[PDB]
Amino acid sequence: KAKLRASHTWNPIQQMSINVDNQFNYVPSNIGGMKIVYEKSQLAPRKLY
Amino acid sequence: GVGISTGTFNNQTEFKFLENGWVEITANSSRLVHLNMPESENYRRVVVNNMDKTAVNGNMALDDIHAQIVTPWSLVDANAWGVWFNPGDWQLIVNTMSELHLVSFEQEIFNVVLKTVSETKVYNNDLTASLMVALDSNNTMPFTPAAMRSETLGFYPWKPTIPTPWRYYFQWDRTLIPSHTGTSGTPTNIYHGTDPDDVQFYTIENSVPVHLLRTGDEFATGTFFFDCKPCRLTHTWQTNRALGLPPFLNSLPQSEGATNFGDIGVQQDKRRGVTQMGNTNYITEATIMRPAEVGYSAPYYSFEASTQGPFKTPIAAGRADGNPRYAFGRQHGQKTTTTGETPERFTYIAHQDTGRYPEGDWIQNINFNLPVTNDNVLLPTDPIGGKTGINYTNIFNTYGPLTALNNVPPVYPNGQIWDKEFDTDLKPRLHVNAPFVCQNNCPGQLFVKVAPNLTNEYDPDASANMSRIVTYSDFWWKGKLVFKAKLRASHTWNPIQQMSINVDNQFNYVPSNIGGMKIVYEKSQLAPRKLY
Amino acid sequence: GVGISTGTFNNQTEFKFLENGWVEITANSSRLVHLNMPESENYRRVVVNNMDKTAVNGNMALDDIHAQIVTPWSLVDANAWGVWFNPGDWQLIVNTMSELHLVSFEQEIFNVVLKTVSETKVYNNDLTASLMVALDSNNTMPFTPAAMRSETLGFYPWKPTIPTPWRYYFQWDRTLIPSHTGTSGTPTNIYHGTDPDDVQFYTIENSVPVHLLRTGDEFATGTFFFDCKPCRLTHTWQTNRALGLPPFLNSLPQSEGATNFGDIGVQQDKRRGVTQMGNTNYITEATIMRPAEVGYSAPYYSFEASTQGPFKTPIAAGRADGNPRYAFGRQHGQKTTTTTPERFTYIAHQDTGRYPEGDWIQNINFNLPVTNDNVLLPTDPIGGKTGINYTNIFNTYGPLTALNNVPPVYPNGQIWDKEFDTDLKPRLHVNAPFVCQNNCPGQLFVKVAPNLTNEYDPDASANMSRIVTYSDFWWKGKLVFKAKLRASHTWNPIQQMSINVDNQFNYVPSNIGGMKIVYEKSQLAPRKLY
Amino acid sequence: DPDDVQFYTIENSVPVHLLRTGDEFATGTFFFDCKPCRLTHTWQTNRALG
Amino acid sequence: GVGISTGTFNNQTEFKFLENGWVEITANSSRLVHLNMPESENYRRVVVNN
Repeated sequence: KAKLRASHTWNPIQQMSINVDNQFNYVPSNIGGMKIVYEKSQLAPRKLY
Repeated sequence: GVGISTGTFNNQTEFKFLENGWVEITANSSRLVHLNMPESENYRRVVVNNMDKTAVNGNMALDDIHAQIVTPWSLVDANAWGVWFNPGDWQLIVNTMSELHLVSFEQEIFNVVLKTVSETKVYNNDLTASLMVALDSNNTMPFTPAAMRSETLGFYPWKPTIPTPWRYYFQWDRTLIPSHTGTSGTPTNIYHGTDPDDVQFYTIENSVPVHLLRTGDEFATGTFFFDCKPCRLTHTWQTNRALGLPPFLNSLPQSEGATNFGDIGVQQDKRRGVTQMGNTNYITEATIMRPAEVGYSAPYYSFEASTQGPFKTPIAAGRADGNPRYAFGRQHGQKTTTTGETPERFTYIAHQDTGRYPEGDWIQNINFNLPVTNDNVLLPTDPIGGKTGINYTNIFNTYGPLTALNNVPPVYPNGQIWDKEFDTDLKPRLHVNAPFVCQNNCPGQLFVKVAPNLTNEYDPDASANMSRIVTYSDFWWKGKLVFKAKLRASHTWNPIQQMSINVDNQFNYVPSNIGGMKIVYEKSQLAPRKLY
Repeated sequence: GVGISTGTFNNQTEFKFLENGWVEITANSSRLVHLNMPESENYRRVVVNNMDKTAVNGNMALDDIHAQIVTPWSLVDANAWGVWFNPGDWQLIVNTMSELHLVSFEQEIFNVVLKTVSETKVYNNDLTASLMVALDSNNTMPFTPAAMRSETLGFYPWKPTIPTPWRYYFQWDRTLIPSHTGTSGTPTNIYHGTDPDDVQFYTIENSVPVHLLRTGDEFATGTFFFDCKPCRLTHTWQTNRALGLPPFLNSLPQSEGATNFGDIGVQQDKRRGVTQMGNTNYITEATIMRPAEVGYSAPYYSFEASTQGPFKTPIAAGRADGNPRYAFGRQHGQKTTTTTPERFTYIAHQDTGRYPEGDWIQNINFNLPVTNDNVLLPTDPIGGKTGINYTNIFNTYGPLTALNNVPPVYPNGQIWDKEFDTDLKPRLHVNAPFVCQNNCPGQLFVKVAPNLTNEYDPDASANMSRIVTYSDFWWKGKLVFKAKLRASHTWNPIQQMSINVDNQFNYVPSNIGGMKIVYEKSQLAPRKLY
Repeated sequence: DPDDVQFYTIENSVPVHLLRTGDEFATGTFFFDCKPCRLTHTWQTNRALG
Repeated sequence: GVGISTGTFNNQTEFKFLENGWVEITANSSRLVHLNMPESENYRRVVVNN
């Protein structure tokens, strides 16, 4: 059970995204080679005080 | 009462969630609008003619001939994405939604301050004169979206704004024969005035009931509920080559790496399939039958002439032709502390991936002898009409019944939201300049003017312009634009492209040390969609 | 009473006002119809082949080669504007109405009388033989509108009329390779024949029930009910240049005068706006983005060939090409007391046209004072032929095109037309303002029955011996329209149609009783596109 | 290009039934809404109209 | 179970005639489908380049 976020601030926040570097980590090779690479979990900033 | 306030400032973009994955996005917005009195109180027909620039041969595209009624009314136009959503809100919208309906739109004006100036300068509040406001609910006046000229309300809530002074096109007739530099004689370049069958001269005064607001009263625009179709925040990557079942690869690779390609194991002329080519045995990925045509070629940089002068043909989707280019000022994205009259510009290179690459076309004979000879193929390098630059793709149209197209994407912050459907008996299928096309009616324009503060001496008999006490207005506008939006789902193993802050774009989204700010353009259709 | 009328003659136009500015217009119309008996009683498969005129090199466009089934029947076709309105009511309609709906329609036949000739010529009545009447209610028969040939019923209420001898096309196959004057030899120009899969021979007797009317009875139609979309009696003037917000001027004119033009203050590369040109910084009225395209270029005077020979490509709009030209006779508006057709070309106010001599395409690089090699003008020979420029082969129809339905043409214009029974249907028909959504009213077919002699036998190869016979009958129809009254949104007046000093003598008859109906514009008032 | 990558897998996208020798799988009745396909052809070129 | 059949082969075409000149064509079809195991159990990404 999870809550959805809200855009509290003017600026955008960091988000996970496929780009030209990590593209082939998420699709199989030409002889069936797959892999799973680590993803960060706590991207968005939060106000502590 | 003068001393009692009449509203509340609001810019909160509320996100109210619903069952079945729908979200009611509620973009409140409000601005301070500064209005001076008109330069002249009279409607004035004006004709522009840059004959000096246009008469030079080869400068045909610089034709700026037009006739217009310069009007003593200012337009308050909130039809632009930057007026409503901030960069964080647009990040949330593009990354998490999938579709985006237009639901409702209303406005109001409150806290009207009216001021007069006397000579050093001394400012005094005027508690007697009033602001004139008019709402064209029936859309009797000509429709004039300010987004195309970059004169909507400013995007920063914390900076005052100004409304654009309204004007609209008269009729005119003009012909301009085209000519290249070094032609043998001056081409026909003349203005024929205006024909009497097409004359129209509208006025705010006789078209719309005008409301008068002193410093102590409000005006509220009622809710207008749209009928618009869903705008889609996902893009299609499939051209014609990637529709249907791929060919079966008999011999797959046996070692890793890019250099180890698979191979189809069957000779070209002994393959099995359907080809729409009735005199050849070759089944190839180019020749194989597909359901229909994704995208279409069009004559790029083609100008056609009509009664009112020459204009460019619009292309629905581009690859550079077709890709729109937006030029705009400090209110609408450029850095507020930059010095100079040069607008900042970008070209919106869309992800929609439907357009054509015109350097890769060719046409060849019906006989289809395979290693084609020079006489039997027309390449994009061959002249047309002896012109080495203008090859055949500049003339070539392939719009047909089998064409499929996507609507134009949103362009944040300068793009349009809604645009009125034409009055023709036959509609255009899409509009190149807005994602939504309001069909039956489309929200009423709000025109504003400072009422004439006449001097103690006045005579209608005089030929000179009426003398008025110098006067300007500051009024607070508020509007609320409601959207319904569907949240996306993860249909694939891989993650999708998502907007993110990074080290490169980090300083566009926070203010500079001297308080400057900018709003950098922003891709809308990020996630891929399955066309088939 | 046999000698007393079975119905009442009527031509009076009835206007009735409904709520909210709606109005109902009942165009009552009645005509006397004269009908001679058929030249032959049999259907004939006639083939036309003007090889003599076509065979000369360069007369490709003069191909009349076709086949048709010449029937013993005749058609009563009231599908034209002049049949239902006189100049006064059309003037009032086009000056006071903004929209026009086609609502309902009915016919009847009354006061039928049948006569025969004896031999000087002595004319006799025959109350025993019958007129043959049939209405194709189910639209089984081919739809053959007579307005295209100008063979509808006469527009004058008081003169007699005659119905068109009815015929329909029969499938043929033909090739005509084009040639120019000076081609090296005779081109291929032959008539193949007809194909077995496409043969279609209809007959009135087998398809529709035929009523055998005699004097003292009538045929009347149940009123047909249209559902067509409204035609609009107001033209739109705005091309793409006059769409959207104009630019603001930093220098308004300081004094009145024709030569005192206003001026934009900003340099063309330094302006603000949106242009659909990724690699060009100049913002101009030609280059600025517009919501869509108004009108479209199409290849003009282009002829395309299929199985049944070459034909001209129709164009939905025009600026001399594109605009329709009519050629009509005495029954349909020619000056009656004159002894060639009379002609006009409808230069309508609809606009949405193109001016081919002003178009050009230039290279994508857009070196702005464009050199010769980087622009293709309408002066350049395509294919080496100096008369054919690029606009002859140029099509700009696309997803962004917006067009207006064709004007009505008074008095010779057709009112309605039959929607094609293809799967994908055209957006408009270029020969009628209304298109029947599912069915049009049935075609009314008439014929005088065989008045045989005592000498008739079937085995004789000669045509059957028939007594000389004709018939005279009165046709009536009632067409109901519905329309919206216009409103004066605009300050200045509109171009209303009115009698002036030049055109005054066209409305009144001559001293010898002649008359004419001149052509009248339809979409007079202007209208917003936006 | 990374913005167009789409890797679909049958395991992650649909429920998968296991059938041993002795059981069935019955897809429910799917109902169409397609337009009528016509088993007749139109000979009339432009020249044959009117 | 193992030895109890779970369906009936059928390839009849049944023409049921309704009123007002309509015919409901019930096209049945049945095939014995042979299936080998996959060549390799991994999803593969293969480029053809001639």
